[PDB]
Amino acid sequence: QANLMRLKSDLFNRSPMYPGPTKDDPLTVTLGFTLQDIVKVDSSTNEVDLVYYEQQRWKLNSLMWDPNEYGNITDFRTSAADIWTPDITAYSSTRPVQVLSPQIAVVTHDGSVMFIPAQRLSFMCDPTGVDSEEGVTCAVKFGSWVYSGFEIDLKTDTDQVDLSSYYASSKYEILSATQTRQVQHYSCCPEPYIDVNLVVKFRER
Amino acid sequence: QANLMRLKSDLFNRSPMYPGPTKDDPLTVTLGFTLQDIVKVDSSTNEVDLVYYEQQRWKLNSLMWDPNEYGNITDFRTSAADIWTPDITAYSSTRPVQVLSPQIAVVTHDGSVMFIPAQRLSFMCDPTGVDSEEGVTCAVKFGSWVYSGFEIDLKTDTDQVDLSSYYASSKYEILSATQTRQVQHYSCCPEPYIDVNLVVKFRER
Amino acid sequence: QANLMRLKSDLFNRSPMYPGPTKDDPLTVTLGFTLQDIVKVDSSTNEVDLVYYEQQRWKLNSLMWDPNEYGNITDFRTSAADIWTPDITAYSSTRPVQVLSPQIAVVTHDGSVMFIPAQRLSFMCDPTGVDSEEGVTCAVKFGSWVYSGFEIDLKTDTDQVDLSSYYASSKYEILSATQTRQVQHYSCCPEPYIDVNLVVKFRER
Amino acid sequence: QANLMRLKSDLFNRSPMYPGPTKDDPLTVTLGFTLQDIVKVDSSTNEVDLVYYEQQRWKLNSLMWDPNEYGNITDFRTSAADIWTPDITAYSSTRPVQVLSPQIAVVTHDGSVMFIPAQRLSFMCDPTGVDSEEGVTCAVKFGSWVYSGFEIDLKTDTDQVDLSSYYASSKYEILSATQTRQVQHYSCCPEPYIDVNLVVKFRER
Amino acid sequence: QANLMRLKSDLFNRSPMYPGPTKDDPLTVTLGFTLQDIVKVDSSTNEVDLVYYEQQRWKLNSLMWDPNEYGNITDFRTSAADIWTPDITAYSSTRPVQVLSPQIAVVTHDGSVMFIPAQRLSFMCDPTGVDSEEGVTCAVKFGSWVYSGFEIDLKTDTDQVDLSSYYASSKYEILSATQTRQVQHYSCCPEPYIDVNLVVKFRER
Ligand SMILES: O=C(O[C@H]1C[C@H]2CC[C@@H](C1)N2)c1ccccc1
Ligand SMILES: O=C(O[C@H]1C[C@H]2CC[C@@H](C1)N2)c1ccccc1
Ligand SMILES: O=C(O[C@H]1C[C@H]2CC[C@@H](C1)N2)c1ccccc1
Ligand SMILES: O=C(O[C@H]1C[C@H]2CC[C@@H](C1)N2)c1ccccc1
Ligand SMILES: O=C(O[C@H]1C[C@H]2CC[C@@H](C1)N2)c1ccccc1
Ligand SMILES: [Cl-]
Ligand SMILES: [Cl-]
Ligand SMILES: [Cl-]
Ligand SMILES: [Cl-]
Ligand SMILES: [Cl-]
Ligand SMILES: [Cl-]
Repeated sequence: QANLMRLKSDLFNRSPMYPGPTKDDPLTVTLGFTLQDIVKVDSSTNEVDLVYYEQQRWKLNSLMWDPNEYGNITDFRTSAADIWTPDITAYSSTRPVQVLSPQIAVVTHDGSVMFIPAQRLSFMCDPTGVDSEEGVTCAVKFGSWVYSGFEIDLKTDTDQVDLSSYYASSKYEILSATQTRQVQHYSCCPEPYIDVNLVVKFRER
Repeated sequence: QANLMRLKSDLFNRSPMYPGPTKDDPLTVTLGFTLQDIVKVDSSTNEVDLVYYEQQRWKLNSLMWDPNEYGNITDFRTSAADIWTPDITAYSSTRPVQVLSPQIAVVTHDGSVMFIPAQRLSFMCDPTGVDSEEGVTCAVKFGSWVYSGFEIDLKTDTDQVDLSSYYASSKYEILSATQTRQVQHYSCCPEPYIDVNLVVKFRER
Repeated sequence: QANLMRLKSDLFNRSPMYPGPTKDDPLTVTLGFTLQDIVKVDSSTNEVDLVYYEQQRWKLNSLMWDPNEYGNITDFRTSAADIWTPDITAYSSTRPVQVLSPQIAVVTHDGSVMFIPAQRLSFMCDPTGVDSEEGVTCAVKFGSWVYSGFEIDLKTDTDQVDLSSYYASSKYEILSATQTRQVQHYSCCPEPYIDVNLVVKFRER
Repeated sequence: QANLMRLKSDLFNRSPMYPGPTKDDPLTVTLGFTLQDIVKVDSSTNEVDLVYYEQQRWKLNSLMWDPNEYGNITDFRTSAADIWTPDITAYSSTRPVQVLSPQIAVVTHDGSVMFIPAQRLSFMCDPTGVDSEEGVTCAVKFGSWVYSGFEIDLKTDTDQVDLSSYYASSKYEILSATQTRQVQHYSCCPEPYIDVNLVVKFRER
Repeated sequence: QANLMRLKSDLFNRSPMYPGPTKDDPLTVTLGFTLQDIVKVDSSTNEVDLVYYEQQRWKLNSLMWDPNEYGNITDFRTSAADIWTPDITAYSSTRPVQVLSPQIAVVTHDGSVMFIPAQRLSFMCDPTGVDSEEGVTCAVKFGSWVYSGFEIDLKTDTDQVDLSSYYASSKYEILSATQTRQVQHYSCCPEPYIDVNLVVKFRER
């Protein structure tokens, strides 16, 4: 019990906190989605609501430690306030994201951080033709708001979204769901900005 | 009056706070539900609202004390911010939980903590056939979001939900309410996670 | 001006804060209600909204002072964060209470504290027969959530609710409003709990 | 640039903050109202919503300074957190006030403070006869909740509300708007309380 | 990594924070708008909702640094709390602005700051004749609430609003969108106040 207390004190209280990634010291964030439900569809304003949980995984050299020196400790859970977290944002959002999970992450001895946030997102989607047998398709882009491609890079373990936890008695059934990596070029800035496209094809009843 | 002041100072201000349970030092939480009302039912989005107060108790060796040394003090009330609390979360939730009770807990000399939070939860539930004499059945699982089975375990004193405080003039009548223990395996993670399944069978009038 | 500054410094900054009442050192809280309006009535969910301001006074030996020593100061206003406040809660609520007044209280040299919070409460009430000449009757109980009868007692100066500030052009007119002290017994615990039952008889127009 | 930095440091960081007005050291707050819009009218609950920006100015001897000593500085803008602010509250409110302007005030060398908060208030108002050519009249009171007349007093520069900034294409047209001072006597307390009565006469179309 | 840490410590922790612009030391803030969607239109209350992200850039002599002294660092990302930000406010707003982007800005060695906040604003707009081929026109002014013309001056790089990121399948199509600089004279104050008028002409389908 005392060994875990001194590990946290040596990592956070002793050393100064991480000031984000540089173009000289970049970072790579692994992502992945778990779709749970398509709760609401509004035809009069063209905005659809989703319930899901995202995967936020990365590695830091500052968070590395030897388990033998701290009594065979391999990993530990800590508050999200104690460590740095990436600024992944949904671009086509209409209303601010509602958090449905605690703000805790888990760190491993190799310096790898794991954070899984539960969310309710309202985004821009035209649902014309949801009643037909063919269905309707909608998409949303996720990525850093401030960091470019030279500071933060995104990767996906699989291109298929996990639907094993999707709500059986939902008002809308999923036909296809994919998570694919993209490289954007905005008119504002010459620097490219990497993102992940969440594409969902759904139909009524 | 001075004896209670020095007990709190010796426990919190002197000793460092608990860093959560480890696989070497696990914890067991006792969970219990008191259903008060089924306030709203939405057919167009399949989401139902419940009013209830949950029961959560655990024991810690750090919170133990001798009553004779502190002037025969057996127990005391303290703010939830002063102590560690488990991360019990509802999985099938659609919107964030609303707290309806103060953030206070009561600690005993044996190191046992008692916390009773009042909540209003909106979760995924298809209410097709609530008007019928047979009624409709719905469920929701509660458990830790970050800690696995090796770190946190759950237990229930009884499998029957307390309906002695249920609202008499409610729009819906309860037919059966049960709180049963479960051990889950998710597609994400090899570690098994323990939860409590709340199952309610209700009907109109 | 300097005399009021040193009085607050001697009471709060010098002495440690009150750790709540004990079974050896109990407290008695005086409670009052001033009904202002019955703003909303929902028939589909059986929940009613009230606008009112509650009265709460209690005395503490720690907050006592001599006026002659601090330049004839009899009383002073201070933030609710600087002092201890009772955990009075409404039991039959469906949604969290909305505060409509500042978080300030007034303390007197005898150690008596005065706190008057303005609130908007939505509680459980069946409004069937509000349109009739007879009207409809509803009740809500206010009491401590954590402290038992041996720790906190409740008393009322009068059993008649103050309706002198009730809204004249309201959609609902009051026929009778009473505040009475009652002792509850919960199956959970052997300790009895005290509350104040707010009973209101109202009619449409 | 350095002169403004040392002025703020000498006033706030050096001297202790103002503990509010006393019966020995009173304060007078000048109030004003600029009506912008009557956005919503609810007939089923008798509650009307207004968009406006309130004016409040007071003087403090502690905030006085010599401009020649600090490089000809006459005034400066500062956060509302850095200084004391009066507890002006709307009495007939139904839901909490929404702030629509930044929390900044401007202080002058004579110790005079200027604060202009933009608000959206929902208050008690019966709108029966708004569709009539005569229109409907409603009123709301503003004043201190805790300090009485002997501590804080209120005054108005003019009795006519500023409608020069009122929304032209609004659903409701103003017929008359006045701001008048009052002295209210409460049964609770011996000290009388001062307020300002905002009376508005409006009609539909 | 250590070079970026000592740069932030030398700029913020060592030197006192900027106390805003003076009439002796004024500031010029460049403003821009990127319209994304016209999500909702309410005819019963005359209030329209927009989704967009604002551009704001200014320069400060205090935030200047030599890149060679800190290991060739040209720029860095930092929290909006660490630096001063202008008080740009929408005047015709009906409800508080919702933030849809992280609170981070990017500072360059020349002392130039870049801040891009994503927002959802509800403002006063009469939508009578949106169904017609001609459409309907609406405007909203943006500018400082406390600082005048002598302290803060606003400028625009172009008078044409960026519609390259506007939602294709929106319920309303844009006919014209312009951002123009204005100098307003209010009845309250002899001081002139500068704003940017955002004028949008839109039609249904
Ligand atoms: O930096 C900018 O926008 C940032 C980068 C990318 C593009 C949008 C979002 C936030 N991610 C910017 C700078 C000047 C003008 C417009 C946008
Ligand atoms: O750890 C994860 O999710 C946690 C554990 C369990 C499962 C959901 C909830 C939160 N409780 C995770 C790890 C990789 C991918 C997806 C989820
Ligand atoms: O202590 C408990 O509930 C408290 C005391 C009383 C009864 C409700 C409310 C909060 N006031 C409790 C403890 C275990 C199981 C059930 C209730
Ligand atoms: O102090 C009180 O109410 C305050 C003063 C005035 C009246 C209402 C509002 C708040 N302004 C009080 C004290 C005991 C009993 C009733 C009211
Ligand atoms: O200073 C004032 O209002 C400020 C300046 C401008 C005008 C509105 C908004 C906020 N910007 C004021 C001062 C006395 C009476 C009314 C308004
Ligand atoms: Cl949390
Ligand atoms: Cl609380
Ligand atoms: Cl407050
Ligand atoms: Cl602010
Ligand atoms: Cl943020
Ligand atoms: Cl208009």
